[PDB]
Amino acid sequence: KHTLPDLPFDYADLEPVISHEIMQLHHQKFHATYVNNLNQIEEKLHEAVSKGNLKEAIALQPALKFNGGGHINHSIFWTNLAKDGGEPSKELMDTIKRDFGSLDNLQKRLSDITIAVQGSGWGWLGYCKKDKILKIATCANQDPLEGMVPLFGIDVWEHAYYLQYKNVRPDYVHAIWKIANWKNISERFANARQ
Amino acid sequence: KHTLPDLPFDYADLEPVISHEIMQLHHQKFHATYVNNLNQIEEKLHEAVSKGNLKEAIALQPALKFNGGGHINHSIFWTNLAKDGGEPSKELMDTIKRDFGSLDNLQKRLSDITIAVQGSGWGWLGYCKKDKILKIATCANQDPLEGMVPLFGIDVWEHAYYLQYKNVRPDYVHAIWKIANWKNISERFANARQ
Amino acid sequence: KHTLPDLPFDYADLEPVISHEIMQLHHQKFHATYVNNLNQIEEKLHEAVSKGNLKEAIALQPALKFNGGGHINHSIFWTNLAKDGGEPSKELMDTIKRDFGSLDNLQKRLSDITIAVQGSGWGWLGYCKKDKILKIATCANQDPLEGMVPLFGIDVWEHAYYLQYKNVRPDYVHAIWKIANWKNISERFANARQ
Amino acid sequence: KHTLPDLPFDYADLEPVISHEIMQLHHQKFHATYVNNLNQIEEKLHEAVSKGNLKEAIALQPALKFNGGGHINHSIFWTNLAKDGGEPSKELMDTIKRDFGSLDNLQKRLSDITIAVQGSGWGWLGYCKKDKILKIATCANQDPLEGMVPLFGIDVWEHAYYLQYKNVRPDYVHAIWKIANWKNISERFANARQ
Ligand SMILES: [Mn+2]
Ligand SMILES: [Mn+2]
Ligand SMILES: [Mn+2]
Ligand SMILES: [Mn+2]
Repeated sequence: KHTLPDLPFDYADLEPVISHEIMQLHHQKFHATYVNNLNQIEEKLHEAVSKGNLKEAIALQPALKFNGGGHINHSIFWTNLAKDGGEPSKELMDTIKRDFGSLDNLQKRLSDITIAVQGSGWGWLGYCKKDKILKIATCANQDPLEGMVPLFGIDVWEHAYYLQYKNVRPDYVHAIWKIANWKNISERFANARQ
Repeated sequence: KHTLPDLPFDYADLEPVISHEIMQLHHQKFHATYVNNLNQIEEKLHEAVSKGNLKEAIALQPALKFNGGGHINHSIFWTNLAKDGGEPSKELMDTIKRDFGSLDNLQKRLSDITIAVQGSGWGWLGYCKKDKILKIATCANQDPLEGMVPLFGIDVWEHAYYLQYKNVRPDYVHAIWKIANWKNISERFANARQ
Repeated sequence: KHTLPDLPFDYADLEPVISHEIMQLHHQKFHATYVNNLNQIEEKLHEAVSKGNLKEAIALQPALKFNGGGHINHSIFWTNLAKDGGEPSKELMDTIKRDFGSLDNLQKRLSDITIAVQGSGWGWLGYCKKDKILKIATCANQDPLEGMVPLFGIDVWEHAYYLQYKNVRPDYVHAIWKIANWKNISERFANARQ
Repeated sequence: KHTLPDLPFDYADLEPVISHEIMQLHHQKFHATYVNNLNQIEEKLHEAVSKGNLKEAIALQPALKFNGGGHINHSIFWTNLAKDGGEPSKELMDTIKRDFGSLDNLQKRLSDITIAVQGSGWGWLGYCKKDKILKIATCANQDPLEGMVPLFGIDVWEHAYYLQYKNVRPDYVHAIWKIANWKNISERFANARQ
């Protein structure tokens, strides 16, 4: 039902920022496994909720969140990366300046909170429709970003960088900005503002 | 659809251990509200799952756990209380001695962890089917007991005691043993060993 | 050593919004107990740290957070309540309009998140020094507000309202605005902007 | 103050189960960094607790637990691994049989819960002094094992296996039993029983 999306580029297209092997494992092993497990979990949850099997439905929650979140997060991440992703739209850049001062400031602040994640997780730039502002946040494990529309995510599970950067998470978080797909991020921003 | 179970006794039947005013509010307001909200949340979850709306389904998890757990926990709780509880079955008493040394020891150890809950929650005596042993545990808020079969629960949300005992939670926890429905607890134990 | 602050009013001075019986128990039993336990935990933590007993120091963390937070939160809370609160300072009102549109909007939004706390906890209006904006948040149990400067807090532990309002938490949260000490909240805001 | 312990073997001595590069980074980068950060955090905490700077002391908790736990966990882990670690002591084997049925059953059960960790963490065999039984548990991130004496730990942060096993955590968890230092584990068991 839920399916593994093809990448919008080939496995080596993000070198030298992220290696072919990192991408191939990340897509073919991690994302594929989140999808396969999600489909199994979702079927079980459908059954449990329909039947009012309440203990079971509650028991399935951590697995739905983890595999479902895995699918949500990685699907967004692939669209967020490009060999040549361009620059923010004028509208996005103007809003970055409003809410963070400059793109430089945003990159520093998001990189810092992302680097600081204890264990596995994600950093996010998002847009909050209620307060009409850009925000930055982190999520543990595969918890999906909630409370704001996701625009740009940075995966800091060790599987996202270890083969190439080894322990040096900061160099990966800083380098990923080189392959940020600003065309996609800008499109997500435009959609979030409607 | 889920329904509010009738109490197996009248609202004043557990005095002087738990007051009629505590019991009326506990069942007619709290449990009723958990049931009403549970039915609505379960409908929204079924809709999200049916649509394959993964973010929405994941977002409803805390509400299902809280109200579903509220329903599970209070349903067990009413069956666990009696003016004329009796004493543990021979097999439950034998197992209490095997796993805790004595009933006195069990009561002290469960009372202590229950009194120590920070904020709202529950203390439980349960039976672990895998290791075939009795265990004690606490749960936060309305999280249902998982990983073992619930036998006897003690609600330490302030609404369970504040009108009568005020801040003196230990007096309530120590006193609740006088109305532990050992007939029901023994039945739950027998079922857990099947 | 930490000390229980005197209330800046008598126990019945906030009637009919909060009862004298609620106030007496809240300050003389709860806050006093958080202070007494805090002093003992802080002594044990200092001993563990002095000895370099890392496991022991880490093990005391939840108790320090709970009782230390209890002390921090209630200390702020008493200063945040007044029979004659006044109104927001001109600069705080201007900032409320800037960040929430109106005081009415702020009150609704904070009341809503506060009423929604699952279990025990607090709702807060705070000021974020980094982004130089007002924010609203909730905290579980006695966790102190972090990441922003606390301006106004609403305690939704059941002990804060149950004797008077019973299960009807929304009536208490809506009513507390009538005794919000805007003189103190405005002073806290001015200090936060220094 | 706290210091990085030398390994009790050379970096390549656990091949082909764990590679030289994995060990070298794990010790020289991860453990060293936990130690360096711990020392800085512990100094700050000492100051904050002495002075009753309560907000600060509470703020430092997640960092003490993470880096302090990192030091605790890795220090135990190195002693738990050996090229030729021998077999359990007669006393440990007898207790394994009592509490788990067989060593085979223990290995399956601990491997399963360890494999199932969502995100980063550790699996543990420990000994509970109160109930006088072996138990198995998992811990998130670098949280140290609490409530029982640690005997054998299995690190399933991705940095512990990714360079060699890539995504295949189960093969690493299963293979690590080949290099379990049963001499050390047995000594820890003997000490825990006193
Ligand atoms: Mn990933
Ligand atoms: Mn209750
Ligand atoms: Mn309170
Ligand atoms: Mn490690």
